Amino acid sequence: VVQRLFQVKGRRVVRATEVPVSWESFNNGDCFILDLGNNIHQWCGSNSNRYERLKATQVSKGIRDNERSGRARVHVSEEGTEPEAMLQVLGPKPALPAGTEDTAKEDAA
Ligand SMILES: [Ca+2]
Repeated sequence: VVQRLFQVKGRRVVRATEVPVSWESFNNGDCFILDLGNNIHQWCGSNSNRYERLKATQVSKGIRDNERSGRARVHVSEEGTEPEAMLQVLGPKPALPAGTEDTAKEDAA
């Protein structure tokens, strides 16, 4: 059973990092990829930036094309439009926190 969650965060340096499969991983300032195998859920918070939304597409389509040999379908959603399939895995959505600053220019990135 494939269930993975990626946090997609940054501005000039955007990274996708695997995090625990939980609503507690989400915030409204980043994008998240909930990978369910033959379906990949691309979710972006209201305060996600354009570079995160772009990279979320690259990651979801890269899983689809490179890991799943094109077989999977990517579905785009946002807060309040989550597909039933997402809620079946994560449970009902709680109130979500804000993100943190994306730029960390002096820190190893
Ligand atoms: Ca962000």
